[PDB]
Amino acid sequence: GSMTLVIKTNEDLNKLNDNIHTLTIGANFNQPIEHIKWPKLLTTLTFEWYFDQPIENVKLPDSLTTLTFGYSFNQPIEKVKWPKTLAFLTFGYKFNKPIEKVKWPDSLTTLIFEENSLFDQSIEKIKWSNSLTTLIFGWNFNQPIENVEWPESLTTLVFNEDSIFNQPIENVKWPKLLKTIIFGCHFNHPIENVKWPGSLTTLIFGDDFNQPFENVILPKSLTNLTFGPNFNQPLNFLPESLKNITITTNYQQNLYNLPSSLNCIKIISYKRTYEHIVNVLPEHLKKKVIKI
Amino acid sequence: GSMTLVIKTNEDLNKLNDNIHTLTIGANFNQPIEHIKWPKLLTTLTFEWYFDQPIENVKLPDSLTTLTFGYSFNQPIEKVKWPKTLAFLTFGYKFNKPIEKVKWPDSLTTLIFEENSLFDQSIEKIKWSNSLTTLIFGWNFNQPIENVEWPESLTTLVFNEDSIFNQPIENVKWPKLLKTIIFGCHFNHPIENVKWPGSLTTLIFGDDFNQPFENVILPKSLTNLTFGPNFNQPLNFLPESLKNITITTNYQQNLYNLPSSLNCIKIISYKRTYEHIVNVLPEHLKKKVIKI
Repeated sequence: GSMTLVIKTNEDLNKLNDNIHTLTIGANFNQPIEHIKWPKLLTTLTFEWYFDQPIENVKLPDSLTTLTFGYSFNQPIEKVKWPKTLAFLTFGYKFNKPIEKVKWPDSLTTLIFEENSLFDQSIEKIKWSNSLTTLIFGWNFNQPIENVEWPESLTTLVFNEDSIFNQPIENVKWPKLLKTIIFGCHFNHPIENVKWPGSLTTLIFGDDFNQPFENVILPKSLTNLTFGPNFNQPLNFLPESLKNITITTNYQQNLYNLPSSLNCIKIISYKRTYEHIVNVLPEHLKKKVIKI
Repeated sequence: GSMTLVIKTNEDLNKLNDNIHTLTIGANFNQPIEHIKWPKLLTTLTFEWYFDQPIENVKLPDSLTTLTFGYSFNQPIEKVKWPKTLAFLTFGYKFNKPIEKVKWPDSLTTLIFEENSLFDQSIEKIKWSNSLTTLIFGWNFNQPIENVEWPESLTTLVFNEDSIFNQPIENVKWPKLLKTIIFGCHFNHPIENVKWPGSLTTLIFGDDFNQPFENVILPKSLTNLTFGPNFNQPLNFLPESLKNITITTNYQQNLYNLPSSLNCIKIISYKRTYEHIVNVLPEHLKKKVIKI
């Protein structure tokens, strides 16, 4: 007897019962759900492309460990009674609604936004789940984080490589267990007055990031450090416990004061810049340049 | 009244008559055509992929202005009686036969080889039609041209950007009205003693081209000059007529001597190399560097 179900038609609603632990909705159209009786032992629920219906007054089974929202979903969620055992939550492309007053279940460990998520709302007043370990943002998120109470359970914080996030972070208070921080394309802010968590092992910067490292100090635990095409600042005071570094061919600074023991140095070959040609040009012709 | 036909089968030959001005031999048709009576006012003829049959003993109508050969066509043509009004001839990929005794009709203006044409035969003894204006070579053509009798009607000479053509050209007799010369990837020979035509407006060089321009004089008619990635020679005596120039980011020379009256200086960015960061790296760490 079957325990998985994909309700494509309106006919398939007669097919759901309490033996269904895996459910999929919204394959072909925005199926309304306000008056559906959910299976008592539902473990996974996936909302497909077309689904967009309010949920603030829908009681999902507390059995639900995994919930995925689809392309079209965009509704307020600050009023929702989340399942008690929800651990994994994924949000779709079109969802952009305030969550600053949401009541997370303390069982949530992973929160992921879609790669190109429209999500751009303030989060400085949020109460994170005490079990949150992984938080992944999308393309369009750009809000300050200097006054966010990160839970001590947080180990991984990731922005999409094409994130437009660019805010000051010098007054951020990181948790003591945060292992991985990954910034995106647009982040370029001073980091001299940042106290990184002593448990930090992986730190990744993006394209636009180019800041000085003369008054910076990194944790003794740092082992993986990557840089972007625009980073052209000297590296003298890197921690001697560093293991892997990554830089680009746009880097034109001396590397005599780098730590030993580095088991990998990755250089990323990028398309070269133009200054070395424009500088050796006649002044009256520098305005006549086309950069391809 | 249909005046257009595509022949795919032996049966379709019965659809031939004198009303057909546009004829196409189907992709799968590979049959002898020595005994075909061709439409009297045939204007355009196209052979598709699989056609490979002798044509020396075929008399195509004199009204045929546009003629095209397909992928598989590879047959001797030096004995062919070409139409009195042929203007546009195209050869396919697999065509590779001598053309030095061809007897072109004086109406031929345009001769094109397919992009990857295997055509590689000497042409120094050829008699060009007095109306040839545009001649385009393919990939594999590499034969001397210094002793070629070019017709004074030739305006455009092009090698494919991937051409393996690499021969001396310092003794070539360029026609007076030649206006566009484009060289391919592999051309790399001195041009110090080349007498460029006084009507030349466009000259393009390819990737491998790296020859000095100290003792070079270009016409006061030249407007467009292009160089490739390997070009790293100083440019101190370009004509004051030049309007557009193209270079790459691999150009490590000063350009203070560029002409005024330039309207556009195109700089193409290429993938940078790694040595400029390795030669400034701690000696004991250079071993473990990984290049991507």
